[PDB]
Amino acid sequence: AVDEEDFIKAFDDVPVVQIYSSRDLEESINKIREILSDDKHDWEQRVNALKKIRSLLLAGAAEYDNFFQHLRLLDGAFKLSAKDLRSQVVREACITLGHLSSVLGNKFDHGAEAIMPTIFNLIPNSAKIMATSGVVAVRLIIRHTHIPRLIPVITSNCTSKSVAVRRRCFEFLDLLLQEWQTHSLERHISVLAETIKKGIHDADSEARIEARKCYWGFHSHFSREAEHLYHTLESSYQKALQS
Repeated sequence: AVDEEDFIKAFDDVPVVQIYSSRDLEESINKIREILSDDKHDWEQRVNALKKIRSLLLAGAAEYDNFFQHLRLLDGAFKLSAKDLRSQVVREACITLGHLSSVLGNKFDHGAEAIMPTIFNLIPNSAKIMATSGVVAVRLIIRHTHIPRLIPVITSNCTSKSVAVRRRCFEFLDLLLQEWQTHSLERHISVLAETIKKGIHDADSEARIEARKCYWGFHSHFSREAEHLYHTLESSYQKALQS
């Protein structure tokens, strides 16, 4: 979260560029694609191509009619970058993904769905910079890209063998319930309830605390369904919620 601020500060820490025409934009992005699409290509060049994506955003690339078509062709490049061996590349990719979500909002639906499992793969890394990059990128996407089909991606990770992943999954879920409006959730009530029920019984104390935060977030959206949930619990879990 000082981790989150850091990313956000990095959004515009990139060269100022001008977009002369839609044809130029198309060419600029295709070039970025070919740079990112070979992991033999130099790392600093790849880092710079990821930043140029951000420059293009700050120069209004989202206003160009075919921008989303060009962006979609970068999916391969994002997975490859986010899987890189060098944290310089990975982190820069996560900052750019966060910036894409921040700028495009719900229009980052496809890109967000395409990349999110790859960034979840970063969460359990014992290397701090790797795990933190993935965590912050997921938080930024949740914050700005309110796409229902992202819900199962997040919730599906909540039974991870990795307790770090479980803890993060419930933090993510708590953020999502706090940030997304009810209508964005209404197609996933059962899934939300089941995940929260499981978390409330987590063997891990930190996860349980986060899960209890999710319970109350869910309750505010869906009283009836949350109360039902509450009454299926043994009484000691009930008390932990009430308290």
